[PDB]
Amino acid sequence: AQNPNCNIMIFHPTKEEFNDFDKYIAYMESQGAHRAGLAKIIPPKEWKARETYDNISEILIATPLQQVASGRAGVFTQYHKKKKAMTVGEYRHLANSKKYQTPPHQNFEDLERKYWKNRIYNSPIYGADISGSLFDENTKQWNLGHLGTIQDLLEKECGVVIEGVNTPYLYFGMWKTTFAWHTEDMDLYSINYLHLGEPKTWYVVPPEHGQRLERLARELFPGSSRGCGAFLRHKVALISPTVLKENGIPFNRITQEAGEFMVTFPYGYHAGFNHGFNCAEAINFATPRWIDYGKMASQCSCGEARVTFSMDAFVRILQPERYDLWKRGQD
Ligand SMILES: O=C(O)CNC(=O)C(=O)O
Ligand SMILES: [Mg+2]
Ligand code: NI
Ligand SMILES: [Zn+2]
Repeated sequence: AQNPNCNIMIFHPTKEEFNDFDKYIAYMESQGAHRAGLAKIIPPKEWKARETYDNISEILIATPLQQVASGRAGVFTQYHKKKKAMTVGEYRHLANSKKYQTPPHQNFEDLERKYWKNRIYNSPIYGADISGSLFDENTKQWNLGHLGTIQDLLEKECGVVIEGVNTPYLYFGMWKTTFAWHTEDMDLYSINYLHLGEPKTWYVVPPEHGQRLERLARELFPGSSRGCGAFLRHKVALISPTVLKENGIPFNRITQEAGEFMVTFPYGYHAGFNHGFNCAEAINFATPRWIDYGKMASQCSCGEARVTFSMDAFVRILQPERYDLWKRGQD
């Protein structure tokens, strides 16, 4: 078995190897990359997502989210308070202000220490889930707005034709902005490209150990657990690496820098934070190996997680028994 310790792998495709996305994902899995839950892909040196970022300040963040924490430093929830719209130019200025800017630090490790020590005492503002793309239409390789769609994969593998579309989202982050412990909708893959700015640190649990994280989460968030049998779908819970180590949960960590892709694999729980002002783009995708994960994915039926138009069809076709009760939560 390849990569038995489930380490995060880093790949350096040639420009030749960068032409066929599906084939490269299948290559990575042949080397065991999926066992980690997360992989880094460094694009060939000849490749670019676009010519410059010089004109992005006029993108609108229509609903910036202020991420308010409750709990203790290593075990907390966050709630998202909606703020008034602002442009990317306004947001970047806010991120760079004395109140919100990255503090002085020695290196990534010192900054990670400061994050876990101090996150709960601040409420950074996150521009999340903004439909759009920053890839130039002329970028032909690994353009996240030109991937084959999940609906087309399900059609190719299973023969069923369904409604729905699949488009990318932009994320504008600042120091301490946080993504809570989650897997993707329907335990899909995700791919994330860091277009610009400061790094993003990721934590990940190997898919084969995801249930260990869920069991810990039920112990640490016991009222949330009683309210919903898949409460990590709410994307509100944080657990520090110290806490994970104290409870024996297998995990890994890695820092993504501007110009790098990350791929998350089906049922790979992940969480993380941003080091300072940045802009990432991400989208879900599928392969044939995903299908069985999609059939087994947990669902939130309490009604909090409230998810896309396209997820309907996935649940309807892959999880017909659940369909009924899931859509009671969604309506
Ligand atoms: O970048 C972020 O804030 C969150 N992204 C993801 O969870 C992802 O790409 O799967
Ligand atoms: Mg603009
Ligand atoms: Ni994700
Ligand atoms: Zn729920």
